[PDB]
Amino acid sequence: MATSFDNLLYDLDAATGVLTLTVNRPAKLNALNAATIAELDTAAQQALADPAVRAILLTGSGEKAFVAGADIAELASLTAVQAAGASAYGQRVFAQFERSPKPVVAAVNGFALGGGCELAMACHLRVAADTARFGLPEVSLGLLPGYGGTQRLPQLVGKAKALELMLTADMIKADEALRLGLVNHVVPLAELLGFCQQLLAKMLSKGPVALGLVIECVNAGYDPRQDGYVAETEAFGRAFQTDDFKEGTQAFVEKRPAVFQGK
Amino acid sequence: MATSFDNLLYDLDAATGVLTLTVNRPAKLNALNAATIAELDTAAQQALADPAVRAILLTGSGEKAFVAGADIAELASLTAVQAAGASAYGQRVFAQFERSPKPVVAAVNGFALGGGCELAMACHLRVAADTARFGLPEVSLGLLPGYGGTQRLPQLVGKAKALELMLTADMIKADEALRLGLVNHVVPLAELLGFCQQLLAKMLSKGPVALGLVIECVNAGYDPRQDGYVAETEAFGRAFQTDDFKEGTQAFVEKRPAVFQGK
Amino acid sequence: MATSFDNLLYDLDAATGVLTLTVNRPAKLNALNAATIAELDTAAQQALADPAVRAILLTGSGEKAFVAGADIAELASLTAVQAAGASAYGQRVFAQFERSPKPVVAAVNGFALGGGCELAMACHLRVAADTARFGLPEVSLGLLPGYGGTQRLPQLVGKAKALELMLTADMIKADEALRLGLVNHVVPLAELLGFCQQLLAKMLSKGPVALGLVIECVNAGYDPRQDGYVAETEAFGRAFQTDDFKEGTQAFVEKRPAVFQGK
Repeated sequence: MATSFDNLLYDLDAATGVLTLTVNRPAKLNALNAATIAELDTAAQQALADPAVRAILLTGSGEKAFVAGADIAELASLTAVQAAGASAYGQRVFAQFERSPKPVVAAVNGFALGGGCELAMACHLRVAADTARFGLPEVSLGLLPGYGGTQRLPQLVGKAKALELMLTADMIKADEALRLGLVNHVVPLAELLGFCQQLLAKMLSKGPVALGLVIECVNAGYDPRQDGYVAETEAFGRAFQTDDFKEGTQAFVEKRPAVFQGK
Repeated sequence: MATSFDNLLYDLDAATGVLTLTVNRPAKLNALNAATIAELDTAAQQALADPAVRAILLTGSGEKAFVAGADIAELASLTAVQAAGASAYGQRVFAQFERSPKPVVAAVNGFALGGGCELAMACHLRVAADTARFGLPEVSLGLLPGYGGTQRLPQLVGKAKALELMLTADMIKADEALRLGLVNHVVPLAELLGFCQQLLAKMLSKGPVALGLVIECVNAGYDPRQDGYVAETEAFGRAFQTDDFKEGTQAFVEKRPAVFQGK
Repeated sequence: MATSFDNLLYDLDAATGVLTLTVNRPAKLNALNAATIAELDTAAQQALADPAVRAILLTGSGEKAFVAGADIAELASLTAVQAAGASAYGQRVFAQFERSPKPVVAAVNGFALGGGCELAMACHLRVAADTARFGLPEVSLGLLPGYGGTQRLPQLVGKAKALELMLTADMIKADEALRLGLVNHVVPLAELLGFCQQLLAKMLSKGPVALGLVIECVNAGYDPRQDGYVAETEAFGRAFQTDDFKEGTQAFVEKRPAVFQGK
């Protein structure tokens, strides 16, 4: 469980604290399979535990695919009970990115299909390249999205267009995804990584604890078992106690930059 | 079996499996009344129990209104008690279209107002003509939308624009509905039926059981009484124990067309 | 006294019934403080009790600001518990506008930041001036929104852009806010308070009991504890029991105008 993966690259930029996680099966269009999910799990677990990781930039190797579906031969080999288990597992692994108190941005450099679209939707923000494509083609196999897609797509583009995309299996381009709300920004592919780093810069100059509480409180709003207003009030007093608030307020009245430490 | 109706037209096309259901009161702009609601209840149940029915296309007769309001003089002759009951009934009836495992597409050919707007909103997809208009005028009469509009309009349009439409009783053009998310597509009235046929054709080439499982799963993300992710996991195992799934995966690896049977 | 506030202007037009509430601290850009927030409390309570108040228009003093932040010096002086209590109190006060049976429009004539952006978001509707700018820069201090902004901004803007705004502290113009759903309309500053009067005119011609019943029922669809369909059914029967509904219904049949009275 160190930093050595057969299907991912794990490049920590000690300097910015941004960790680039790259899905790295280029001859397979960065498709998912049992091993890659499990490595995603391990990678995510380690980044959350490492103080030097301040944020996560997720992406795919090459210029054609972010994550383009999954190994269908692997998938077909499972029984129904194992398939229910693989779905429960993929939901847990992806949810680890959604629930993470460190900002997680998906840099969509190509096809984001199926489990790959579902991976991108689990992150807090998406930035797509000119040439990016999205879609949930599971019904074309007599399947349905099993990694949260039936939950996350409606919350990003609404009920009607989530149904249309999941019922027709349509594949859309970056400009449509932008218009629907599936990605936050579209930019040329050559500019993709750099734009995301600028965007992470804008967040990594804010209170790290404050970042985590915001992500937590937004998540609570979308979970009917959680009360987001109560969580928000407790987060508010919690952030108030931190050294970073005492520092953030000093830097605001004195009009100097704030030095946040996560405390 | 008794598919003859005073106020509806039940034309099942036996090649495609598409049931066209037409509201047939063009002299009264297809308004709703106790009889029409009850026929839609009956037709929906027949549509959902007939294996020949693979999808539903809902439209208005006479190319001037989809469904424009409801027989208000009929409504006024009810006690407050019966009125609450008529509300529960109408919204139970509409929910049959929302919860239908067979895709339901509303082809809005003209005015969709009040209960007629709520009927359109209860379908999975809405395609509208250039000349269609949407609104919820119930406050004009000292009433409120009583067939799900206060719930479904926010889902499609966001809380803010939903409050506006229902508090101002504004009528809006199909261009404005397709911008807020209230319809998926706008076309000239003469292409409306042809467009809806192409769109239904995309879905009917997919796994019939998978379609219905998608609909069940985005529905559970919207009612707090159901988990959602757990629904998706149970539906994902369900898809795996179907003939259609073995066929879909084989057809994918062999790169050939898939022949789904709904099993 | 009756309408005697150090920080607010309580101007009630006795004809139309529009109460105009102006946060009045233009030297500090209408920044909130404990006194202003408590005064907005009593203003709201007073407005809901007064039968001559039929709507609320909320705005800021000058050309520069709507409500720009909060007195950070005052805030930093609280204990950790007192801050939590301030968050609890401020979401209670802002929810009075959200839950009001009387419609509440915010006219955002300039800067709407932090607390002020959260105050705008609690109102049913927002009309912006073209010079308006919005933001939640709490994370720049190591805080997070503590007046419901973590809950209401996703409702207005969706998860992805709510996260981006709260985590980047980006300021946006009314151009982008309209595009995102954060305001309903954009008009020139010169036209702003006139537009809102025209908009309040559409609602004040409708059944007053019915306006607050839609506001109840929309709110119930966002509360996971409530079940908005049941609440809509109870509202429909309660509407029937009012004289405005008999008035409203009689007037539609005998195709004539309608004089509502709110009872």
